[PDB]
Amino acid sequence: APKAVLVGLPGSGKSTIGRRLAKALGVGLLDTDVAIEQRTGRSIADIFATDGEQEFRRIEEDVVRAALADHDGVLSLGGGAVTSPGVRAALAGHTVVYLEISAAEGVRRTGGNDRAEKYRALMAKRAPLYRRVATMRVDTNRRNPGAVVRHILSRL
Amino acid sequence: APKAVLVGLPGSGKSTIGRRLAKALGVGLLDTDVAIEQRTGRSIADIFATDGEQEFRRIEEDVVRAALADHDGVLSLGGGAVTSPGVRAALAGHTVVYLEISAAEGVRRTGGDRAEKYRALMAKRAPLYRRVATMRVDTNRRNPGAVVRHILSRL
Amino acid sequence: APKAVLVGLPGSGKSTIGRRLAKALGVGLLDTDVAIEQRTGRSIADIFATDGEQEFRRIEEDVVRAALADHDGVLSLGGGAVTSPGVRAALAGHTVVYLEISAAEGVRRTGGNTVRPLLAGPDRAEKYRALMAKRAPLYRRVATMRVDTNRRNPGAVVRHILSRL
Amino acid sequence: APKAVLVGLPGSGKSTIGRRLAKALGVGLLDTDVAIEQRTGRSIADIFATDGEQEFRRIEEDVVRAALADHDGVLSLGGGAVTSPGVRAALAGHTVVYLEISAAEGVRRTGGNTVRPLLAGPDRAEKYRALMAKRAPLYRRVATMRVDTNRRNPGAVVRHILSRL
Ligand SMILES: Nc1ncnc2c1ncn2[C@@H]1O[C@H](COP(=O)(O)OP(=O)(O)O)[C@@H](O)[C@H]1O
Ligand SMILES: Nc1ncnc2c1ncn2[C@@H]1O[C@H](COP(=O)(O)OP(=O)(O)O)[C@@H](O)[C@H]1O
Ligand SMILES: Nc1ncnc2c1ncn2[C@@H]1O[C@H](COP(=O)(O)OP(=O)(O)O)[C@@H](O)[C@H]1O
Ligand SMILES: Nc1ncnc2c1ncn2[C@@H]1O[C@H](COP(=O)(O)OP(=O)(O)O)[C@@H](O)[C@H]1O
Ligand SMILES: [Cl-]
Ligand SMILES: [Cl-]
Ligand SMILES: [Cl-]
Ligand SMILES: [Mg+2]
Ligand SMILES: [Mg+2]
Ligand SMILES: [Mg+2]
Ligand SMILES: [Mg+2]
Repeated sequence: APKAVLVGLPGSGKSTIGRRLAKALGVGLLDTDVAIEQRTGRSIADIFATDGEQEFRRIEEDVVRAALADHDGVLSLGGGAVTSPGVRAALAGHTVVYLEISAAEGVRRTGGNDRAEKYRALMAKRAPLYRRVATMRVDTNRRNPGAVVRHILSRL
Repeated sequence: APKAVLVGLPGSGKSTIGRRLAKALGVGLLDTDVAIEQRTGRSIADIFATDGEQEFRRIEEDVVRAALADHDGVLSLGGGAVTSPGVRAALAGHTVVYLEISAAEGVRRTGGDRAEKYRALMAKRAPLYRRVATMRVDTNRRNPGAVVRHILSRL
Repeated sequence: APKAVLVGLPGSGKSTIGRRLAKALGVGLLDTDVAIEQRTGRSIADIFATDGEQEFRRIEEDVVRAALADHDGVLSLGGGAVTSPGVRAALAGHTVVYLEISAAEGVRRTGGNTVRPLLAGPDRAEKYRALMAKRAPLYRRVATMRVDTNRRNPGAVVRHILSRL
Repeated sequence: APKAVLVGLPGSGKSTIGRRLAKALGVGLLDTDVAIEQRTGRSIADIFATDGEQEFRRIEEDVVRAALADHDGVLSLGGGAVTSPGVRAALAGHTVVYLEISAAEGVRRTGGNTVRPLLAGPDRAEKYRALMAKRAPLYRRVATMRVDTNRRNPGAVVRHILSRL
């Protein structure tokens, strides 16, 4: 069972908070996007651009129950996995950390090289799923990673 | 433009010939799927799950259109991109290599009722690929390096 | 008693020919690199990054002396496990199949730049040939059976190994 | 010329700050790590792997000279451009803002992953303790301002730099 299951918007800090919290607890991180495109040997784009939302999410589900079931480390849920049904049932009992970041900063961490408008929708479609499965909310706007780690662990 | 543009089914080897034929030619492989989230800063999934499959096709198309005109090395086109009549229209004239592979082999080279599944997408696209290729190539028996020189001595 | 231990350089196909070879004898596969990632909790790149070869090798030995004792399937061995003399030693009298592979093919064949920390392409082909020099004497040494993968395709290599058992 | 040219250890914020800082000042970003990826059509990882460092440098210095000339935005300088004399000298006079970072935090923030081919494979910390020790003193002689990233976060650091330009 994962010691923590971190969820929240892209650029909430799933990997980054995860890599770090995994090192402090002494465990390994497992990313479900990594799990999926690993133990299918196709890229997530290969799956969407090839069999669609519906199959991918069913694939995502199945993979994330697996990792919920026998990853004993820290688990980062692929960002839209809390839409899938099977995935909200499965987090029931785990320790679930919701990383809150507001839409400006969420847009900023996500950079690379109107997009922010597509981010408010992602926010409005998921945020209240994130609260719905959350067993714990850490607001991350103003904290640095170490600080998000120590707030988390002190509640853990 | 692209010295080549690779199309095929999953397992054909767009990615693996893709890189190999780039390196082999002093240039870079671009990938249209890669180029979507390169250009829109948002992942392929967050597009589908946000704003429609069919909308994603209007995005892919526009990238493909720019990649075909902007990219001077090898292009690796995201399977799917060829349901879009614009993309079909936009390939016309470029070197397109259609890496052809069988169903069962196809299936084999994808990692550890699913042949039929791939049997359809075979059914679905095989015509579209065969119709836009300027160069077909049988990767079924051929080894990959060999594939690469095949194309290259036609480039 | 495992069925066949597939050894050789990176990109020789041990995990490829292994997955097929064991579908093909309806048996399970165990890939030690997948088992180490599975066991420890974290991936292979990281265990190198943080603890480096010796400690990885030490976890690798344990994971494989086990496989050689309780996997009855096909066991594809992580590239540098023959570098641990302990491993070389338990390998004796298993069927150690070695996928041989020139330099230029293996180089090219390792493209997802696979992950792969020893070949972490900081400057890649230099590194691979030098990992060929340390390792090819050691596979020749442990191997009961030696197989060109250059000019062959994964089917053929799965069948050729299928006759020789 | 560029409003600011950021330099720093891997991890210090060169690219990250570069985007936010250019939004803050309402001007362009030119990340040389990125301008190279575009110029050659291939990636950073992949250049180092195939052509070697001592050549990605020659590529790199080229894009850099271009930028100190053509660009008037925020410039995020490839982390090991300052190793090419030619660069250090074309950097004379430029407001070059040194991002400061712990080895211990530089290790942390580089540990997502993506590229970083000189940080590569086994023993990250020690590929890094070498790099710092062999790039930090160059940032020293070429920097005009310097700014501590450490416990401060990305937005206070754009405001730290903004309030001193
Ligand atoms: N708490 C934070 N403080 C500052 N930067 C952050 C913070 N968390 C993540 N970032 C940066 O945000 C970008 C997005 O981070 P990441 O955690 O990968 O998103 P995700 O939530 O999907 O894993 C990365 O550059 C990461 O370094
Ligand atoms: N001609 C070939 N012979 C043997 N294997 C091949 C050949 N072409 C591709 N492959 C293998 O197929 C696997 C999946 O291929 P990939 O290039 O992802 O296909 P795609 O472009 O269709 O996504 C790879 O491991 C690669 O080594
Ligand atoms: N005989 C072969 N012919 C063509 N491609 C191969 C062959 N064997 C392996 N490959 C391809 O090479 C890549 C790496 O193979 P892999 O199984 O990872 O080698 P290993 O596990 O021994 O390092 C895969 O993409 C596989 O598709
Ligand atoms: N002040 C900071 N607080 C937290 N995270 C940071 C900070 N500066 C950079 N990062 C994160 O560090 C990662 C590496 O930063 P990057 O900007 O690539 O470094 P460089 O460009 O110096 O190689 C990015 O995800 C960024 O999110
Ligand atoms: Cl996400
Ligand atoms: Cl290997
Ligand atoms: Cl750097
Ligand atoms: Mg992430
Ligand atoms: Mg592919
Ligand atoms: Mg392998
Ligand atoms: Mg940088």
